[PDB]
Amino acid sequence: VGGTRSAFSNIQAEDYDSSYGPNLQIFSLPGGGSAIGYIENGYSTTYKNIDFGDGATSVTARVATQNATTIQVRLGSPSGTLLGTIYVGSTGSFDTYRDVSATISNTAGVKDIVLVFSGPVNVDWFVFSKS
Ligand SMILES: OC[C@H]1O[C@@H](O[C@H]2[C@H](O)[C@@H](O)[C@H](O)O[C@@H]2CO)[C@H](O)[C@@H](O)[C@@H]1O
Ligand SMILES: [Ca+2]
Repeated sequence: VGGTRSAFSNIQAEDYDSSYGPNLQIFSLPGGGSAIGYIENGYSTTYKNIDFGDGATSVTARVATQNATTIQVRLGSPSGTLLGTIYVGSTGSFDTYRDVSATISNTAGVKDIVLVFSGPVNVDWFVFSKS
């Protein structure tokens, strides 16, 4: 119960262990579950102890936004190694969620992962895979 979280099953974005974001909020979604939002440039959320097993090279995030932005995936801290960058084009509405993917450098073992935001976006969940 509450064991190590797999990188290969959805990680809920609201399930962060630490963050920088004075106005960042968790809120309920109409279709069930929750998202993080009220995000601004330089905000971040950190997810401890994610088990990448013997490696992942892709990330997918379920996101909503009205203006193009990016989400950096970093190792350990907001200033740690940049694993990859998710390019989030508009989904037309902060309430319309779509899946966007990106390549990451091969990440293996149990790792702390940080999402670093460049601008407004709502995030439901994210997950990793081997390309
Ligand atoms: O409308 C919900 C949506 O708001 C987003 O922030 C808006 C904010 O509502 C608006 O009052 C302000 O002027 O602009 C910001 C930035 O676009 C927020 O980022 C979303 O999380 C939220 O879903
Ligand atoms: Ca969620």
